[PDB]
Amino acid sequence: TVEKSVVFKAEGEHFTDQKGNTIVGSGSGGTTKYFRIPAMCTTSKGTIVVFADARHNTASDQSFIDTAAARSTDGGKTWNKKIAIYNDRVNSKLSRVMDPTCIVANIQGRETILVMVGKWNNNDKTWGAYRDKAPDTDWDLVLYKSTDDGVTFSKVETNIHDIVTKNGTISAMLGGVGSGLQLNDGKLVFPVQMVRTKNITTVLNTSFIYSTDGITWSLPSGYCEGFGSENNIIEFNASLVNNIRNSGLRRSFETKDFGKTWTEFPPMDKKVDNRNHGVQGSTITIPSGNKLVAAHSSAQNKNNDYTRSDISLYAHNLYSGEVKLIDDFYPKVGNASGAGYSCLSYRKNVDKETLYVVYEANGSIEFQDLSRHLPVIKSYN
Ligand SMILES: CC(=O)N[C@H]1[C@H]([C@H](O)[C@H](O)CO)O[C@H](P(=O)(O)O)C[C@@H]1O
Ligand SMILES: [K+]
Repeated sequence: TVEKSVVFKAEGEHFTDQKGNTIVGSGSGGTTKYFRIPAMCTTSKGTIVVFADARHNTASDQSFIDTAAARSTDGGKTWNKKIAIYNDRVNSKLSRVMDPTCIVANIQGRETILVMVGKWNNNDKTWGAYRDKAPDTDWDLVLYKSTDDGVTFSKVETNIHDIVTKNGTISAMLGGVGSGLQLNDGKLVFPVQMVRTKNITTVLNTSFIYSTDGITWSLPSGYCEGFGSENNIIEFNASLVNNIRNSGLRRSFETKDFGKTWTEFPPMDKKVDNRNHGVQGSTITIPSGNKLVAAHSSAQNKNNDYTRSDISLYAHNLYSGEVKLIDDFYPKVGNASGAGYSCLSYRKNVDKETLYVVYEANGSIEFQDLSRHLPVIKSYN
């Protein structure tokens, strides 16, 4: 496919609202100022769908944001863009939908793309600051789906708000960021992050929600330690294993009882160092013969700060516990205003295998085809 391309250009995109009016951002010429938090999902048709926060006015988290979607049917050479999910537009300074997590799955025979984003309107502080209510009244977690290969998206009426309210100890919940997965048994699984109510000692926890149809969701009874909460889950034999953001070394836990109890997973626990503050990272599995190998992307953060330099691809040997840097695909110092995030996507359509990444590059979202690295990754078992 193309080796590298720009999916969304900082200060170079113009979006229209649901009425057809142009959204005037703070970028030059009234363009969208900054893009963050990329999520990518590839379909059985080879279609690449990329989601990202379109932070129209500033890179700040508490700002005016819509979820943009870019679709490529030519291997990432050209992109068709639009807004997939619009914020409520209650507050022109703060209304937002943010931090996408997507899943491409076959739900009862229908290939579907799901995108889940957190939604806020009047909260002006970071989401972790709201722990008085269960749940926070300004918050919501919305799910949209596409059943036509990423062309149109529509809201799914879900029971997610209900399960959170019923739990009673969760102030807000968000996807783990990047991509979720469909288990071997067909269940849809979104890794999640959660801010607990003020009474709970642990402020953050990680877990997941699962569903068979994408409409009715469930939360398991247990909780995994929170750390930097952003996380991805992979299926390994009869276990679900997560890979969590943490200031310093990443953490990885395993559940053998479907979310009831979690224990450290040695093969990936404390293997990659993201240094100061930590960063979101993407972790997926790639089959090789009858075995599995985990591919992972996150920043080396050579400056030990918010610049999160050197977004790299790592291979994790799930059997021996060995880790190897495969490719430092973005060996640059990022913009401290918001940098370092990424999302990997592997797919084998018939006999064609592709490994793609999407990542933050100074306010823009870039795409790279990393398929040439597959033989090396696949040998790590
Ligand atoms: C919902 C939300 O706030 N998401 C933001 C999170 C969040 O604030 C932290 O994880 C603390 O919870 O921070 C990151 P970053 O600043 O590390 O790049 C950007 C995300 O868009
Ligand atoms: K933040």
